Amino acid sequence: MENFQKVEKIGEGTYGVVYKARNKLTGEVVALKKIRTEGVPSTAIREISLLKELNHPNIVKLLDVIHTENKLYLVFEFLHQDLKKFMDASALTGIPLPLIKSYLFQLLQGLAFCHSHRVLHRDLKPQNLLINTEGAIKLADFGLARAFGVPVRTYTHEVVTLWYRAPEILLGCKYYSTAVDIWSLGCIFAEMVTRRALFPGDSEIDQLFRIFRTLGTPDEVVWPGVTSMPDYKPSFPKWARQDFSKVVPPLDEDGRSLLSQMLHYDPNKRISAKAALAHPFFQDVTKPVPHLRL
Ligand SMILES: Nc1nc(Nc2ccc(S(N)(=O)=O)cc2)sc1C(=O)c1cccc(F)c1
Repeated sequence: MENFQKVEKIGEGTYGVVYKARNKLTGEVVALKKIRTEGVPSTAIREISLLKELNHPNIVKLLDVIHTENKLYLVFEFLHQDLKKFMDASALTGIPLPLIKSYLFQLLQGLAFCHSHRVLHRDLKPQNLLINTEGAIKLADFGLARAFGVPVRTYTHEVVTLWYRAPEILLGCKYYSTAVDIWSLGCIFAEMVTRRALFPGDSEIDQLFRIFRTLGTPDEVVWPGVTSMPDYKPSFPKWARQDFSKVVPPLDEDGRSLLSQMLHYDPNKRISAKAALAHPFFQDVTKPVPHLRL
């Protein structure tokens, strides 16, 4: 914008670019997302306004929304690092389990909160989970297709990551449920533990089949109605479910039990964020502080 001094480009959001910026008058440092001509939906901005009144310690605060000049700017409180960079920086030693547990616990609180407010994230991934020196982690870049849409590109030729997409989405479900966020978080949880993406698909079908090769090709037994889904094909190969202890070694049984519930094929059997918070895995949860190199 004009009242902002771009310090540097932080990346590519889901609808545009993200800059670290400084409010030329207040001096506050923020994250500024620039969106996109048609004219911007009203149904969108209102689903956005909802996002403004969404205040929780594990949700990145959306400070302002400016529509002017055939471009949409979203001003967010700024955090210094995303989980993707942190995981990469921790690849050699791995993130300590107490920190992994604390982050998962906080993200479930964040989700429990948005979900109870009928708000879905829709596109959780390490790049949109932000952390601070304080040991907090927050949900960022909500993709609400109800606040806009779920396109095939961010805005200008970018390879969308499908690694965290719930199977029901890949199978053509038109109406996502809060369960899609639990699935994505489950994938992230596994990745923090093993230091390797759980399902690194390179295409929608490869994504689907990597899920199938690991969790078993779903059928009507484990997922009633799956064979009636839009993109389900009787021709899908039939892979057996892999031993789960091979999936996330060396995560303890409480952790594996919880991940297992976050990765249930049936959206209705998949654990809710509220229930996951009560899982025995969190009995000894604490809030360690990360070693952040900024
Ligand atoms: N609030 C906020 N802060 C950020 N800082 C930051 C600082 C450093 C790093 S990094 N690669 O670790 O050096 C990453 C993010 S991004 C962001 C967003 O709200 C956001 C995130 C994703 C997409 C989007 F559209 C907006």
